[PDB]
Amino acid sequence: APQQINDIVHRTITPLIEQQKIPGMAVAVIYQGKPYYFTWGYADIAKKQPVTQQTLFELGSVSKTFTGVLGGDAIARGEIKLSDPTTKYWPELTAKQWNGITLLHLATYTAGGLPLQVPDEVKSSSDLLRFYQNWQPAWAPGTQRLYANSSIGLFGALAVKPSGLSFEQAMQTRVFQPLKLNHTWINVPPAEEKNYAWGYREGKAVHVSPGALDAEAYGVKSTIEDMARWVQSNLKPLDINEKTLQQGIQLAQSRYWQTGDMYQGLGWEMLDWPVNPDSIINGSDNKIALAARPVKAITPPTPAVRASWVHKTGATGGFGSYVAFIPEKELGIVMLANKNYPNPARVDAAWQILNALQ
Amino acid sequence: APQQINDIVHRTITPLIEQQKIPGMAVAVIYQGKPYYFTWGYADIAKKQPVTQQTLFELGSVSKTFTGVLGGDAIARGEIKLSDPTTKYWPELTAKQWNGITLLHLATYTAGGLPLQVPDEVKSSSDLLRFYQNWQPAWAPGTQRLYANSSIGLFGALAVKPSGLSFEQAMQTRVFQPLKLNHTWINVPPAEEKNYAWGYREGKAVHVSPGALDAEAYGVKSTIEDMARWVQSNLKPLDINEKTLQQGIQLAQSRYWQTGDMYQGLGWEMLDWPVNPDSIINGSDNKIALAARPVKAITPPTPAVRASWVHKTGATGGFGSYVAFIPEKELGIVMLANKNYPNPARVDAAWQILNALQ
Ligand SMILES: *[B]([O])([O])C1=[C]C2=C([C]=[C][C]=[C]2)S1
Ligand SMILES: *[B]([O])([O])C1=[C]C2=C([C]=[C][C]=[C]2)S1
Repeated sequence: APQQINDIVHRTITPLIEQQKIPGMAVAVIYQGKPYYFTWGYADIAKKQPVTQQTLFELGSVSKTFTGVLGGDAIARGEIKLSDPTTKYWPELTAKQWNGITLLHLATYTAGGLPLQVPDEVKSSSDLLRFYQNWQPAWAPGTQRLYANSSIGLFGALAVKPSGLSFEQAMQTRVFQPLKLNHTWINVPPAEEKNYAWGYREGKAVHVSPGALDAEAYGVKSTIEDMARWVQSNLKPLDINEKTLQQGIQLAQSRYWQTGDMYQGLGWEMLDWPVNPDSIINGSDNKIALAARPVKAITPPTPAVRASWVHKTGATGGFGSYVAFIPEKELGIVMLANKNYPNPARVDAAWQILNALQ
Repeated sequence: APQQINDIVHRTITPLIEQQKIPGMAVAVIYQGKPYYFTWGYADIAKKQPVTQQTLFELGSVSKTFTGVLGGDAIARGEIKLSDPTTKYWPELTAKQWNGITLLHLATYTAGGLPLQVPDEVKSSSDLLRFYQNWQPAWAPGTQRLYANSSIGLFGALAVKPSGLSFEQAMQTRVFQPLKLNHTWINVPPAEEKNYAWGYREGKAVHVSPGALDAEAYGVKSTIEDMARWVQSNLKPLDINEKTLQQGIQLAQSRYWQTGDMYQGLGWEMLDWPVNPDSIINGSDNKIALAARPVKAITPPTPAVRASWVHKTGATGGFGSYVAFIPEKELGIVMLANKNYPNPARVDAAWQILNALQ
């Protein structure tokens, strides 16, 4: 790749891998619409297996971007409406507090305080219904944003209801295949187990644990090659053949709510570019990222803005991921590590690199 | 054209012209994407000039659809947001009532009672400011719909402001040229006057008179061939090369408000397909079409629904037009006459014709 790209990346990431003590890392820089890959360390320290272009990484919450786009596609297909009441897709969700909660609230974390996590005890479908039936809101819908798996996860599950397909099958056929993401999985199959990296937390090797709505909120595993494609597709959706997916990617980057200098899309979060580095860096700290924040409705939603810094952090017990891109500059980056390290460290590194290239 | 199309068309239009005493008429049916033309009578009864595929007709309010799409292209360009307050584009608009009135309210007739017509006495730019400064809302914005030229017209004037172009130039440059609408004009040039049909009001030959915001609200003149191209462009916008125009068209067919079983877009009006003929035919009568009706906001707006009956009526002193199409079926029709006759009569004819073709 151009000396330029090589230079910043080495100077930025290599030291970061050292300071954070990251076992393995794959980085893809999309420059002028083209990807360049960088690789470091092991995918498995025990077997001294290295990180390659085919190593599978748990994306954590970056999965939410897939869920948001699957949702956008279902809307363009005419199968769902964001203005539709929740109970319209789950008739048993009868409790009165669910009355004015629509799919939009579920998708953007503005339903009124649904919890970040679905309790570990909730397992059966029964457990899930009872949990939602008993939930008491902390705020009226549409007033506060509270980042949560239990909100977007339910959105994913109801969004695929009309299609009659399971969440995984709707995702593979409607999103993975058309984009040719031939190595992205919710449930990695036998054949891919050997490329599936171990996550590392406290020197021990881990893989994400099953849980309710895990697939809908954080269950995707992928490679830097597919992820790079994922970023190219999101950078230039008009280049996408399938009509509903092209429109879905756009709906996913529309601005529905604003809080501070951030805008909430479906899965994706956006900021006007140029961006204030302190802002995105500090804002990514979990003290802030996980707190409730009042939101201002954007009426009507602003369609996908080219001059945006679009991004999403993800993490699981032993994995730390990050994606960011600026459509207007055909610039984007993907960072996958088999170690969960500080969000501010990822965002800073990404900002150094991208700011350097335009 | 196929005898099927030819037969339905003549069976339906012939008695209509007879019944209504329409001097001349042009009709185009878009079947499976291809257009088919039909013409009858005179463009100029005095000089016995026949109506042809080159005859120019005044579109009347059908012009609001062009204005809506021009607005949408400007949103797609990032030059304006429908969520912005009117005063962000007209600072001199100091009156307090203008506080929470957005571009969306203006584009959809929900500002709070803006009048149907701008008074004839309003001629100067200053005259327009005064008129708007002294206007007193009847209702809160976003609560009632009142069809108005003073509302959508102001929207068109403000939407082109950032661009630095005049309304006619932005329209030619951003909508007409790209779609190859080469015989569509706001001001018909001397070279084209010979094709400009006369309108007929109680036996007298008339052309539309100038008025404040006429260009923006009812100023376009076109031919049956360009209108067919206009219909095809709106039926399949994803076939448009221009990125922002293709987006603009989709934004104009999105659903922002609902009233009865009608949905309001930017210029365009829609109903779910299949549709009750009487649901349209009746709702069309100028008495029912311009009255005060409360609206329900669609939050967030539903993207262009393929299964809809999309249409718009238009009339000037001597002209009556109608446009209707069903994307899902790639079917549409355009009817241009140099006589302003009953709206229900147009809708009835259009329905007979399209219903007969699937
Ligand atoms: B994402 O990586 O921000 C996630 C946050 C949590 C997940 C699962 C369980 C609890 C928090 S995925
Ligand atoms: B459209 O054809 O419905 C129109 C309605 C009016 C126009 C001009 C002046 C007053 C009403 S165009």
